[PDB]
Amino acid sequence: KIRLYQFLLDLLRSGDMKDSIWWVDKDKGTFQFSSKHKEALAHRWGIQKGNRKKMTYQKMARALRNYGKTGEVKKVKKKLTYQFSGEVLGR
DNA sequence: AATAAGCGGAAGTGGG
DNA sequence: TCCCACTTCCGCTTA
Ligand code: NA
Repeated sequence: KIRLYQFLLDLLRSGDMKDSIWWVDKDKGTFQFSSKHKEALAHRWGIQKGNRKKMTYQKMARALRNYGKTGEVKKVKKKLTYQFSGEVLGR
């Protein structure tokens, strides 16, 4: 199954949920979630995964934080903002 | 208080 | 066996 970071990168490339997520500086890989519309995107992630429970932004962000150590996605010190690694962007 | 984002330890689930 | 890649639950912190 698709990994969370790839799900997000694919959404940003397709523009299918542009009211829930958007690039801040695509060259740097920085992106931001919508305060009011992020839950719809979280719901889609859980359904794509076939998880038992409804997915929430809190649980999705809990998973995102685990990428901090390996580097695929890091939290930026701006509201709802994160950054993909160069390696993720290149693939 | 109400609302919201952010955090992570711990235990559970999936598919190797 | 035992790690993958999260998921779920819970309690806490800061603004
Ligand atoms: Na929030």
